[PDB]
Amino acid sequence: EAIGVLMMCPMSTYLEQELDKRFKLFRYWTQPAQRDFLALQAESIRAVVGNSNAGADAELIDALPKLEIVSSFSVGLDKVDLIKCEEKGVRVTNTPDVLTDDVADLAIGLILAVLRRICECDKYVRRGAWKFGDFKLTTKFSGKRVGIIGLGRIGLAVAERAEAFDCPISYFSRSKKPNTNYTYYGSVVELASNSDILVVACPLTPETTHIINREVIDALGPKGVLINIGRGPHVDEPELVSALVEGRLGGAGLDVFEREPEVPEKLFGLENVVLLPHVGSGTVETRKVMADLVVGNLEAHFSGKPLLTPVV
Amino acid sequence: EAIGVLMMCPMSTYLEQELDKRFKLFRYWTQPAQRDFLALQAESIRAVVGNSNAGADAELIDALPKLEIVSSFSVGLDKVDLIKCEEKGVRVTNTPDVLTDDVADLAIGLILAVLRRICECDKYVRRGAWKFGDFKLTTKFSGKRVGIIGLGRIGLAVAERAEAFDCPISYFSRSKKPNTNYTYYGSVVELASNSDILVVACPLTPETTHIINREVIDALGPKGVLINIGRGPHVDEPELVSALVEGRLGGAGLDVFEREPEVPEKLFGLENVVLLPHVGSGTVETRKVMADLVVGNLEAHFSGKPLLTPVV
Repeated sequence: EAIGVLMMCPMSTYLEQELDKRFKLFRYWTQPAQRDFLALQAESIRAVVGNSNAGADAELIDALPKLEIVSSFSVGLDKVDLIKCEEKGVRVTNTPDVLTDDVADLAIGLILAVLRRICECDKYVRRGAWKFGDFKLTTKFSGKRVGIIGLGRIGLAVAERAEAFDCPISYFSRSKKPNTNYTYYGSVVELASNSDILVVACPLTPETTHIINREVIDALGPKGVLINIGRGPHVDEPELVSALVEGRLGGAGLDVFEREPEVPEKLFGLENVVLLPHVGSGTVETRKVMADLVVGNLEAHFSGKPLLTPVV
Repeated sequence: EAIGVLMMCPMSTYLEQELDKRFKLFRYWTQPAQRDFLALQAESIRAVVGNSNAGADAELIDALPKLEIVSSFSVGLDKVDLIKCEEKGVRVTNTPDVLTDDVADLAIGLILAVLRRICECDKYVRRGAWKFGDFKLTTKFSGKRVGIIGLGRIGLAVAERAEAFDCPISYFSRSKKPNTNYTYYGSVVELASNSDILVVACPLTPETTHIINREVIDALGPKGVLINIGRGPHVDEPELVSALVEGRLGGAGLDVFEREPEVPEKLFGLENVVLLPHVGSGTVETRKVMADLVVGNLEAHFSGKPLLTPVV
């Protein structure tokens, strides 16, 4: 008797293939009458596969009375109601550690792309402009002060890369890390005031929602650069756009947006931003590992074996 | 009696200003009849200021019988005839060490921009394409094999950054460096065969001209990426373009071109290249240091003090 798995959104061709080979795969996003569909399949669905864009909230869990496990194709779990899962005996797994390096790599790539205007330079060459003069001078990365919001796995990986560019490292966390030689700040504003580059690298929770607000942006200031590889709602996005347009923030390298895949179009005209479509973990190598980990958690669950990467 | 200084090309607004304040500045590139001009000023010019695009060859030195010093706004000196300067008692200075970090930073920025398709991603977002689907999966940098051609100051700086991304490092040099823990190869082809990313980081000499030839490119192969932060003539450029067009090379991040600022237009259509207008040292901070070093060498020379950064 084949096991019903509801995949919430089209997150990975490979994963879809691997789930379809093993389970009774339902693709939620293809159903034209989704609530009708959940009623029809209430007794058949035993697992949900989510990602950072679509998870499992209380209403979905309530709608899936035979739900046993939510396996997320993500390290973050802001789209899963953990409290509710625990309350219902539903297991939750994620994909820890396996995307750390790619996300940290992208932070450094964004830094260089903004400070050295790599994307602008490449556009300049392809329109033939180099034949009429050199590109403007840009900004040195090595030696600049890098502030990091969050010093968990991804924040540490960013720090360790930036140290190789001779960047002094500072960070904010709820509590100081005793383990580290970096400079601890007890305030995001004070951190920002003392950073040339500010990197958002923490999970999204109520508490960290809009952790980059207007006051933080203005403290980072006209010669500072914001790097967001976290989540869009970490930033008060309309205030970020205003600050960029008005010269109050020096630049921004953004992988994530508050209402992605919508990106404020005013940003498209700005040479001091780099805008990416949430590609932090988006490599062939890392997505394969993540997909295999989702499958491996589901196979362990339905075979009575300990889970690989449980959270709840 | 003001001292004649011939500046060969328009390399730096700041430097031009600083030379104009101190010396009798001649701007060679503004003269409509240059050979007439050199005749007119043969007795007045005591210094030449060059860069990587225009230096001082034998004919110019012969044309400047009162020449005492050639101060280059560059670390490289391929555009200066050192042999001839030595023969004539002409001093030569350059700008060592001060651009190492920016050039090495740009190599890493090019690597990330190519492998993670940062420029392509940014173009994709700005044309609105994210509303219709996600960007393709790209290639992880961390852990990939980085081969470096040259292990002098810039090559070492590239290596040390790449090690922070967990990249195994290999290099080619005329002789093995006993100092290092990296993997030495005695052949550029063998290096290329064992690299995911191949970085050109050596001076340009006859011997290193076209050190990246078709055989090297094919050994790097369809999944390899070439990074050139050296000089354009390090590569057999028509063979590089063919290899990219035909799928025989995986990608390329290029700061320098054989006939810059001409860039083969066939490259403009390729998504697997990143093309920059020779911006390796092109930051406000580093160019100021370089300019001040040129001025400081000239002031030392004409005041009878030891030079700052002599080569000859």
